[PDB]
Amino acid sequence: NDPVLLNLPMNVTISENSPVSSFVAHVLASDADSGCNALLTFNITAGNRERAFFINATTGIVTVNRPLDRERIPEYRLTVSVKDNPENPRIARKDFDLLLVSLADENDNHPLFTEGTYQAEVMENSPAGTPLTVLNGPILALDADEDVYAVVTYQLLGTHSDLFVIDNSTGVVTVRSGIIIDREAFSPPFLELLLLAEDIGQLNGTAHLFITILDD
Ligand SMILES: [Ca+2]
Ligand SMILES: [Ca+2]
Ligand SMILES: [Ca+2]
Ligand SMILES: [Cl-]
Repeated sequence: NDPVLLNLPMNVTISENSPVSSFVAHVLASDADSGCNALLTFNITAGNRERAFFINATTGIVTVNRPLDRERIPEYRLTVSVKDNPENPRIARKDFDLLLVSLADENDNHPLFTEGTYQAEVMENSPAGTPLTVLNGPILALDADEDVYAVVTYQLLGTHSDLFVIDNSTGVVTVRSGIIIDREAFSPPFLELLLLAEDIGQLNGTAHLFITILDD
């Protein structure tokens, strides 16, 4: 008959930060079917995108071969082959099956605001809950990580930040209650604030928020 892959098909999760030559899997085989017990050669025949993986041809150990990135290629479908090496290379008896490599998400990305500087305006005397008018799209930071490491919370900083509240989940900025804004109070009538976006690993990004206080 044939040699046999014993532990394939197999699913394994490794860190997207697994360094080059770190262990991924040990592929096991037997040639007890045909009863020959001939010497076995392993190889990866398909799915090996940019040769990100390396299989030791005598031991069947699969190692990381290039830097990995869940954000670039999150999953590999590797076809592993085992063959005997008889005098004629067409007597060659073979078996083929799948080693599926999932990359577990590492927190290697930080929240990036959609703008370096947001341009905003608030009318003086505006009541509590009045949102900023933000003229370059909504306040938004995006974190490229998968799910848990991509949840963003927002804070607002600088002198006269206390006139406003930020929803620490949506990034929406509103006038704080008990505060009414007098344009004549401010020299100049123009605030330079800092927006801060943080993931649960405390990796953050920042953006300027420039606010014109308008007349009425
Ligand atoms: Ca990555
Ligand atoms: Ca990641
Ligand atoms: Ca992150
Ligand atoms: Cl391929």
